[PDB]
Amino acid sequence: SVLQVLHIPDERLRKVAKPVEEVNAEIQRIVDDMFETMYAEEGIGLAATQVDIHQRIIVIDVSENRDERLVLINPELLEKSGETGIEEGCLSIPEQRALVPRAEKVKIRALDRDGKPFELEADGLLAICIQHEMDHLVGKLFMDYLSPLKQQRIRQKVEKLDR
Ligand SMILES: [Co+2]
Ligand SMILES: [S]
Repeated sequence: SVLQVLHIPDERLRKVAKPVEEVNAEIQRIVDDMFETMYAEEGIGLAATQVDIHQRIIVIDVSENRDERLVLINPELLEKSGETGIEEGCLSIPEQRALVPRAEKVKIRALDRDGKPFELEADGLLAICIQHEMDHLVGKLFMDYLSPLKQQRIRQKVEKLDR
């Protein structure tokens, strides 16, 4: 089913997720609900933290046709290099976008939806989305890289939006 996505200012967005202990049927349900939610919001990534589930689970699909499901359970950053940035959005910060510094390339290791370990080297948009989603799992939001004043204007506009 489609889950509720938390919006700033909600302190549960700052919670640090626990590792997943075993990828069982219940973990797979969460994964599937996460995709359903992400797609319904027209998103390209979602972290469990954003739907009040405090486990290290991320779903991503950067494809136009919404048929390239990437699941990152207990993701681990092995290496990163370069610098880049684009104007990022976030499902928990509606209608607000800002350029944020990110690594250009990342190499990560994670478990997939079957619990199988894999490694992934990503650049471009996918690398940026990976970093954005991993930030969520440690209670970090893209606005945290901006000036205290930008953060204020963003805080003020989301709060007025969710009227
Ligand atoms: Co986000
Ligand atoms: S997000």
